[PDB]
Amino acid sequence: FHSFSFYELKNVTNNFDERPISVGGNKMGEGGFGVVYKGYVNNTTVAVKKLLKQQFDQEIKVMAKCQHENLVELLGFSSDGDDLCLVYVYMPNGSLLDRLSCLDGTPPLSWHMRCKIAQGAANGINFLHENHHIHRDIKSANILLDEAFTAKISDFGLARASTVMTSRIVGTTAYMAPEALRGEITPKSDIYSFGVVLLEIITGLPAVDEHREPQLLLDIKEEIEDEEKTIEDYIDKKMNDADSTSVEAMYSVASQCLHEKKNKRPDIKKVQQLLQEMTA
Repeated sequence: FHSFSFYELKNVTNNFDERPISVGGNKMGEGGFGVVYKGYVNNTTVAVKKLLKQQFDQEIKVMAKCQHENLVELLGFSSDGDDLCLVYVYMPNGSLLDRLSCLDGTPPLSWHMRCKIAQGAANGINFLHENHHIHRDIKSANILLDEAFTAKISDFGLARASTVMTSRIVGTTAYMAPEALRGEITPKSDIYSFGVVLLEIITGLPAVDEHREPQLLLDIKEEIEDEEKTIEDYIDKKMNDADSTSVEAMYSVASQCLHEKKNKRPDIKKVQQLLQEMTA
């Protein structure tokens, strides 16, 4: 890794220019954790995530021995200055969540591209588990896309090494498995979360929408099993290259990932296979 000076990162981001890139600024994203500014360091654009001290330490401890094509890469950090910073490789295309909703006018993702993104994300989760790590916050917004739209799992601040139980329940409600919501800590929960992500990919719909029926995306699975609604009713209409065969196949994996009984769910390796056999 590599340490950085605070100002160093301040000057690189045009002095923490919180104005969006489309208007001429250096601001890429916000919410929670903090703002992520586009930096220019030696022609090497980076992602300056400015900020809790335990999570700043975890991300760096995890990024330490988990290097893979489908995981964001940690370049450096800044421990000096006021707010703590983290430097990752720059992810041009943002999050899968923002691309599924065509934020700022970006073109809808083709079905073909979505299949590769699902594959890439699964290979990422797989790597994390083979290394006995549990993400705990697998979701659409935590899947970033690079120039070639390669999926990269991000945000390891809540990540854990490894079934145990915790008193401090964390994650995102709309993506959380039953046992996870009760405080259980297990890789089986990442699979469930990924299942919700596969539904986002298929339908282009956000995990939760108050003005909607159902309000939680995960429940459309019951509407489909109760044959009161079909998968075709939910397929994202902002595509024209999605063959019914592989769409149903991805839905099959998604349905399996969303099984209420954590022991009834397939493991990541199985998820990898099915997704692979889906495009084969």
